[PDB]
Amino acid sequence: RSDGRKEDQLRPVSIQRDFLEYPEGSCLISFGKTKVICTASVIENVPNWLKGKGQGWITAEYSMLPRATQQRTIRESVQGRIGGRTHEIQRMIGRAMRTAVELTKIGERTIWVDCDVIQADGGARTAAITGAFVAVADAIIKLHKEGIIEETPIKDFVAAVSVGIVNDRILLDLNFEEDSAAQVDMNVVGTGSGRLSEVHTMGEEYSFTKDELIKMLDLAQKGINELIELQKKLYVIQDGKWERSELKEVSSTT
Amino acid sequence: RSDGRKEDQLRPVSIQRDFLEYPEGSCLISFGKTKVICTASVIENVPNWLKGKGQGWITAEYSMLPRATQQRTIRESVQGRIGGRTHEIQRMIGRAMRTAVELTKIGERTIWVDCDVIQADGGARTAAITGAFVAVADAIIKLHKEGIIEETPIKDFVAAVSVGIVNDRILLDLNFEEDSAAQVDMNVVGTGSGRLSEVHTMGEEYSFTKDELIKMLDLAQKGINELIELQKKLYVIQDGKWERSELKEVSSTT
Amino acid sequence: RSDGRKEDQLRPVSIQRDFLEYPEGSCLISFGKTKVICTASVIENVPNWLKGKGQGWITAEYSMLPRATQQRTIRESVQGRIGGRTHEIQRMIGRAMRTAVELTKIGERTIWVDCDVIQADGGARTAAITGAFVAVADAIIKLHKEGIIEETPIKDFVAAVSVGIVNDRILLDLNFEEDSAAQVDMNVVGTGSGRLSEVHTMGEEYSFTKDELIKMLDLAQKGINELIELQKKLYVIQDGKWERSELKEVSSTT
Amino acid sequence: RSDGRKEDQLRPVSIQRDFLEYPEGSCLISFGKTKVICTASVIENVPNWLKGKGQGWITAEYSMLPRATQQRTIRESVQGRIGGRTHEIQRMIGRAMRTAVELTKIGERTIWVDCDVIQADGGARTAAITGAFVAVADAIIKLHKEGIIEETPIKDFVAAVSVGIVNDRILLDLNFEEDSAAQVDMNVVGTGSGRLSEVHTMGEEYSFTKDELIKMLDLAQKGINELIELQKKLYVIQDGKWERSELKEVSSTT
Amino acid sequence: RSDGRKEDQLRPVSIQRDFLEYPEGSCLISFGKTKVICTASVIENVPNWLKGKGQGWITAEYSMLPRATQQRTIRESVQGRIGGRTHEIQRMIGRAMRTAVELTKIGERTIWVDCDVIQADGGARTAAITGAFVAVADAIIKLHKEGIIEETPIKDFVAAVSVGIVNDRILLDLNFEEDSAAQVDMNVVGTGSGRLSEVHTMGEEYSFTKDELIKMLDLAQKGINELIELQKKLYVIQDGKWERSELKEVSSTT
Amino acid sequence: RSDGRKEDQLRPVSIQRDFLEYPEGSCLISFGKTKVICTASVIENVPNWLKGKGQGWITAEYSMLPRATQQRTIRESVQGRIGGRTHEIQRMIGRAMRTAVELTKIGERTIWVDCDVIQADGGARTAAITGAFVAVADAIIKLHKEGIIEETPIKDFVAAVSVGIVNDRILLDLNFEEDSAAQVDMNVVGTGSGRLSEVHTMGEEYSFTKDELIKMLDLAQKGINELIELQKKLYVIQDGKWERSELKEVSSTT
Repeated sequence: RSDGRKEDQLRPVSIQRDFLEYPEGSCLISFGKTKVICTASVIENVPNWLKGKGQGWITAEYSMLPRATQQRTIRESVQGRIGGRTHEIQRMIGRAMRTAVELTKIGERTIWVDCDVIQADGGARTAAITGAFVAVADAIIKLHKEGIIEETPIKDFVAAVSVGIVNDRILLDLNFEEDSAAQVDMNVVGTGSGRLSEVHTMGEEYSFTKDELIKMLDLAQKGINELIELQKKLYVIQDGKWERSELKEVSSTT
Repeated sequence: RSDGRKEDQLRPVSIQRDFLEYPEGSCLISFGKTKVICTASVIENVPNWLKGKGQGWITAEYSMLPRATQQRTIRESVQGRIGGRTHEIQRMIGRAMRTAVELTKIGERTIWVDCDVIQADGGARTAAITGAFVAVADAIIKLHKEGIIEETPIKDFVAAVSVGIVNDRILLDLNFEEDSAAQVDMNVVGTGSGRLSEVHTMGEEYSFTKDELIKMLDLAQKGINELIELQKKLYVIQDGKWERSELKEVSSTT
Repeated sequence: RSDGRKEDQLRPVSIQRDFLEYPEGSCLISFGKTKVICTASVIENVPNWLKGKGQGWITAEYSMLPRATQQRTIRESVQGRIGGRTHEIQRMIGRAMRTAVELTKIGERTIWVDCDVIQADGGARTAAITGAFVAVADAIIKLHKEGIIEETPIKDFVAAVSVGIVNDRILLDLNFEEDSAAQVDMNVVGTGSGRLSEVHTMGEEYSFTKDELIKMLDLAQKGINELIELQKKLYVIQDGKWERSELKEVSSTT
Repeated sequence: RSDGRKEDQLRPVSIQRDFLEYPEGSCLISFGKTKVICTASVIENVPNWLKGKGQGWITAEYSMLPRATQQRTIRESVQGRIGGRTHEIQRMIGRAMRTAVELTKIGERTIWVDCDVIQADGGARTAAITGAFVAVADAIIKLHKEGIIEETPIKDFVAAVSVGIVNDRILLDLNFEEDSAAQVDMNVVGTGSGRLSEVHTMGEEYSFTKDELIKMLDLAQKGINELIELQKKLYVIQDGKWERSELKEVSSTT
Repeated sequence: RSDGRKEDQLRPVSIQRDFLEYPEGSCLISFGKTKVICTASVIENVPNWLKGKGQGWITAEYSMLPRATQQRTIRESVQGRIGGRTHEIQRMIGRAMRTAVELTKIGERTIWVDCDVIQADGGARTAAITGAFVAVADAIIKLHKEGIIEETPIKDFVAAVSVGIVNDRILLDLNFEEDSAAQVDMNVVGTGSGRLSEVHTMGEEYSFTKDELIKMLDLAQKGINELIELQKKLYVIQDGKWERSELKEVSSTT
Repeated sequence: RSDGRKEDQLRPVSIQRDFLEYPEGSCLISFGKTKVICTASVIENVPNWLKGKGQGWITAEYSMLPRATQQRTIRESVQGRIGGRTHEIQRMIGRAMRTAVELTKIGERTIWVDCDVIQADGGARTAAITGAFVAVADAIIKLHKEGIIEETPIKDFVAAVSVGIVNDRILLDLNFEEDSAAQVDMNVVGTGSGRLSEVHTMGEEYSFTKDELIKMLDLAQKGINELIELQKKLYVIQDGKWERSELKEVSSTT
């Protein structure tokens, strides 16, 4: 691989909590050169169709500053049209966060997750899901510490990683060049207990076999595990009670 | 199941070619009450970034008339904003068609695929991919018959189907009610030779196991096979030369 | 004329009711190659300015799939801007339906008419008005059959047709080529009892006389009559009580 | 009538040319309280589809300042959506101007007509067409005076007026109250030689007869004639050569 | 200067009140060739965040008809995107009007100010603020005359003017050519008692000194004074009670 | 002051260069809790109206992530309309950068400045201008180091600061609460040699005197000076040749 990395090897991973002061939860996560700021802010209100149903909600916003892969990613303001690809990803991130939280116990409020890619080199959305989780859990823990809610209703850790087939090679966590040159690529969202929340595999003008998929899904689940082992060092959990550990930052041994 | 259908059973399938006169290829496909008009029209031009590269292109447009699932699906004109969910699906359909065609041999022109859901009851996008293929192949065959191109550069059949877990039951081809009540749902795009082009599995606030995924992927591939056996009755193929058969319509035995 | 048609002759007309299962009323109408799907769906609600006034409402949506006149008609989603020409026509269709119905007796609900041109060769909006009526009446009859309303408050049949001057020839029901080459063209919306609901005549860089207008209006009213004679075979009416006849389809003798 | 006006009587009409200094042609026209500023500005360029075809073009922009009928008419900037009703009218005004001009002899340039309703009390679009003509002719005369073009290729005068049925009364030139209370209303665009360029009649939930239409069309043509007699005092024409007269303003005797 | 004007000299100024009949207040103001119609219309309602707080509100809309500086200024309707420069100015005009009025005493209603530049030659926004004031005061006086409100809660006159440095020359009230060629330009909004409401100075790729700014601010305040002396002839004020004078128009001696 | 800060005292300032790896220049600047990421990326191209004129260009994009002042600042994508306030600021930042650079010597390329407010507590736009300068200079220095251009055509340092009157107190660098409660507020953009590039003063329903303005402008220029003394520690300049110093970060003594 271009960076001397093994095929079943994640790039250097770094997760820094308390990145910003205002949000209830926030972090700066990095998978190699891909960097995303993830913030979780609490809005004391719920979407109109949820009022009264004794439940909270989580929703995400994703943005890719104009310097994606060292090119240009002009937003939606001073540009024009509103592409539905940002939306695909925000929906994904929203689904990952809600699966990890028992919204029943959050109260009628909303955790607004903001994922801001400040530098992209592939795997931006998977880095965003991995980081967003840290911000959401911290935010729920913060809400508890403030007496706003009774417990810390987090069900499990959630992380994500990309994987693909490049020159008939199965690689974990692809950078931007490995992914543009990929025949088949995939994104997997997994949980702490080894379960899956989401999986999308797309042949890029190539088709693949049930078996190649399983091989990719096995390499992804291992990546998800390593990423969750990292997240885990940020918390001290017992019988569903979550507290932050004293680590403000955790990185991979690489 | 609500309609007396088995768990590994597709709804009644119907594919009618030559549905409309103007498009080079067109059909009306139906998976139960879900109905989609799929047309393939040839534009003697290519997207700006493809000019000169001796290659054609395929792209799709998807629309869901305002009577989806017997509710309301107001378009993008007399409504306002432009959701990025229609775009997700058009991208999917585009990717499925391009994987099935050797664009190298199509010339510098574009096949414009239009998928119009005139009635929805779940599985609308998978019906659209299955139908769009028939329209694209017919369109390529038509182009050949007209001398516009040398061969019929179609690589293989492409079909799609949905599958999901409902009350811990794994069901093939979900209607709208089975899918709103699903814990996990999935869409699979497969090929004639049993390979896969795309797979998306989403936990709906539930997580699933690698094994449940495989079980779902096995039931999907069987559905894809039955759907492709149907498409196959519409063509007579030999050594990569495609001709339409005399069938104007094919349906499932149910 | 290009198709061997007389000057005071409509193209082959076909109206098929119960085209789709979900809408309260639906049909597929065709004036030659021009084909429009017309559906009438009931929304148990009214526009905000009508709440409380003991009255219902009817409104239309018009769309022209991207294969209009065998060219390209990219919608409003994956294209951009929202032209005000679709709106002109939806307003027209809305006005035609409301004139035909005693909204007082419909209750506080709205009949949402959807006109979808799946193939265009001129006269698309007039085919849409003619077809939309069939769907709206069927929908009102359906509502009655369900006990949702007391009577079938339909005042009269409504149909429409185009007419124009081409090479100083006055022609009824113009196809797409006859209309692009027209000096003057017109659209007329008439009723069962021979009255008029709307008339628009536009000189296309040519002016015309009061007399040429009357000649065109006379040829249109005859076309409207033939079209209404067709619609009439779809109903059995007595003292303002409407029932569908056993015909599921009616076509012209041509 | 509310203002003591006869039924076949236009409101007080006033047309003032040279209203503004920059445009090649400009005027302030008024039908009673309805006031419109009409400017014709020359752009030394043509729409992309007209390049090379040795012809000019005319196109219009219509806007209704936020004080229409003493209510609120918030534009398209600090409001949002872009209604297709402004577009209906701009298309109408464009069609009226082009019918009056031999574009062949204008050169490859465009006359950009701007109609700005600064006060509305019904008949705003007909006042705009009547006024726009004066601005376009003046602009063509100005172009000639400057040597930009050989002749003054204006074919004839163009004016417009509204008419309708209110309480079974046929009235000419309706104010805003007479038109909201109308059963049937109509707009007619006529020429100097008594011919017609456009006619639109709409039943407002009422239908009408061929004969009532003719009665309305006769009253309109008389209104068009009076309006054109006024425009005529602004020009001195001979064998197709147009010059402005010394009148800077012309009004009706009322 | 191009027009023989001194450096500390305003162009010919003209303010005409009662320009239109419907608005509670209206005028046509002109600074040389720059012409703006300013109307103040009362809406018996307040913005949602102001309901109940016993206060009124003032807000502005600004538009520049397509003939700005004898070029093209296509609006926001039949053009597309919505630039945030019109908004800058509307915000400015809104701020100037609200500073001049004791909203506490206006009641819960809104004065909707419309500024329409019908001809531009520089200084359009400053002419608009100067004119808008006249329309707002007249509108408040009108409201009083009608008994809608107790007093005429106007705090002071408000006017505005531009100034800049051109070829190291400090000029007051710049036309369009003097401003495109300016190294530094500025807009100042002042009050009757010599105070300031707003000031914006922008170096156009040139920087300036605190002292050059003061020199410009001194020349502006003198321009503001002359403009307010003109406005003053339109009113008769005593102990905060405002009445219009008998002047319908006031112009500068030039 | 709420934070124990003097009246002529800036909050703690921190500027960190090389914040990100991809952009030619980048930094994270902070004025207290207000934090902005500023990146300068080079596009080997120019705006269409500049082609051929032997000159480069600089333009800015500004965005305020949804957690502004601990509230909600939903962007322009998954929200809708495009406010013209972001545009006001991007124009300001663009003007500040271009004034500081001799575009003549940059070549025909564009420096694309991206300012991303990741946390806001007042003074976000002034922090963005101060930070953007550092990124642009670094980017120009980087371009030189790469041989893309001959020199480092930077004319001078550019910084900005806010100032206002709160309870008749003149304060430098306002936080969000001091600014919402301000009677008058101002933003000043200054240069290294003590000159000014821009100044905007707005009375917030209060007017002010020429003298209060000067007092505010004096306090601002002192703030600009302190900010520029900080920027200066990041460079080593001689006869117009710029090199970065070894500092990767500089902060204020507070």
